[PDB]
Amino acid sequence: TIIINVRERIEEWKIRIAAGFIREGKLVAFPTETVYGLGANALDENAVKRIFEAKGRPADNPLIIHIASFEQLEVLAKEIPEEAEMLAKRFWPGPLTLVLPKSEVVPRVITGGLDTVAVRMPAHEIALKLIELSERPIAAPSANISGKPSPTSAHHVAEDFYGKIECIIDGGETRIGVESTVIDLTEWPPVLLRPGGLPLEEIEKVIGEIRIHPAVYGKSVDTAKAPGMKYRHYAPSAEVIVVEGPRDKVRRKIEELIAKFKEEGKKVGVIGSGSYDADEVFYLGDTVEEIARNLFKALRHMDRTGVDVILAEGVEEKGLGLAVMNRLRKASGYRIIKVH
Ligand SMILES: C[C@@H](O)[C@H](N)C(=O)O
Repeated sequence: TIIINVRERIEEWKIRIAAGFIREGKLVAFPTETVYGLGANALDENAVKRIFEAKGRPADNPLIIHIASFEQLEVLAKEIPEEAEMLAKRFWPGPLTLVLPKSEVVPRVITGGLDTVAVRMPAHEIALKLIELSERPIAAPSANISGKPSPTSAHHVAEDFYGKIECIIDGGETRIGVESTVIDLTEWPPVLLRPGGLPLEEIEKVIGEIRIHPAVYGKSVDTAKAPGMKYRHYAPSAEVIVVEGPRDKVRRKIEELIAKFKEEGKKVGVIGSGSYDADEVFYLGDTVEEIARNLFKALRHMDRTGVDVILAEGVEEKGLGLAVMNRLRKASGYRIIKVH
């Protein structure tokens, strides 16, 4: 593995090293505005397949293709809806992923064997410069072991993958903290498949109101058009209990369980903004924007220690809040103590 520190400023030749790797059919981890992605050349079955391997990822769970130019979209998808052009021209480059019907050049191995392809234009200097220089599209899911928390720093990528992959570009920590929003434009009205860095409300202002796939709220799915729907994800080794309801009643409830779970002789931490006494306590932030930014730091911080159980305070499902609650809820496999 080669780690390229590009935190301070970007230096062309550094990124060129990695571009070579991408071309050589090797794996390269890169920063994005959302999470680090584990990238391969998208036009190379072999390269791509290396990704599912490294991750332990079912060939079933599709990948997202990252582009840097609007013209490469027409290359990867056919019969592009009008809405897609409107969302792309308003929100790309940005934390938005569009599901479209697949052009023929895109390998079935990327899409998990569907005529539907997921595409994004990452809003990050490096992610874009990498794509340009490597003169190829990059298929790139979250750069973690399948099932575990998402990476939001090179440290996180490295503790999962140092040794086992050729390259990690270190860009510092990712600005937003959670994955891109996936919108399905292969149906009318469109469907939100994964809540993300781009709030629903913003998208609904542009194109019409959209529907929400029940996957978002924990319906198991036989077949997945996008990542983060089928299989477990975002989950530490530990157990996670998410508690939601009004401020005090949630805090109160958290306190009962700390003590309850301490009596059973279990080590316990909490994620939230409420100030309890336990082995571990990670403060997520005052604002949702801040919470989204720290969510995986926290989940990984807890996992590295030896807490056997984690208690997460819920948050409002508006804005980035829809994503955090989605992630937490899917981390615990839907253990949600609802308080009234
Ligand atoms: C790697 C990053 O782009 C991730 N796949 C996302 O959609 O947010």
